[PDB]
Amino acid sequence: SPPPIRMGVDVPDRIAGVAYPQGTTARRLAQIGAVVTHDGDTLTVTPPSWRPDLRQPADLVEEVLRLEGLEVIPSVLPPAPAG
Amino acid sequence: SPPPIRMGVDVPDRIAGVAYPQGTTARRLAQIGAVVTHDGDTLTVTPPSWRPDLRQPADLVEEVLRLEGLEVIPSVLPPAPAG
Ligand SMILES: [Mg+2]
Ligand SMILES: [Mg+2]
Repeated sequence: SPPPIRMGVDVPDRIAGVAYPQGTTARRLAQIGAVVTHDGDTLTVTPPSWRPDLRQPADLVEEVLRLEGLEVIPSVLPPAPAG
Repeated sequence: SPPPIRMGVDVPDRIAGVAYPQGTTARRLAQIGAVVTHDGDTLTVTPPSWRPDLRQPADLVEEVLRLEGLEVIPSVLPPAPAG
């Protein structure tokens, strides 16, 4: 097993800009084969042996987002900086 | 006496973008001759008879801001959307 990865339970929600139903991140990361444990609002995720590409939280975020589907991410123009 | 005017105690602070010291609004409005009573977080302000220009909370905001000095108002860029 690779080293474990720690990330906040709502990190995929923030990156995607979507409030996923509760348990979505934990369910999806287990679905792809990782061991997921809870410590407050922080998940400790140990990827499976066949997923050496999962090394940091950003990798985990892609798994949740692609399985939930990118079509649920809304189109929200960010505010204009004072260019 | 003109009709009384109800205004939140922090209204001038919000419009100025400045956190004035405690009691600033009540002190300035009493200086210009108004009768000021406190109802929790809401002021009831009765302007003096020589100030018929004071009819709305915005009129009272101008009194506080001009006497505190507009130079204390900071310079921050607004959050304009993408045009
Ligand atoms: Mg990936
Ligand atoms: Mg005025």
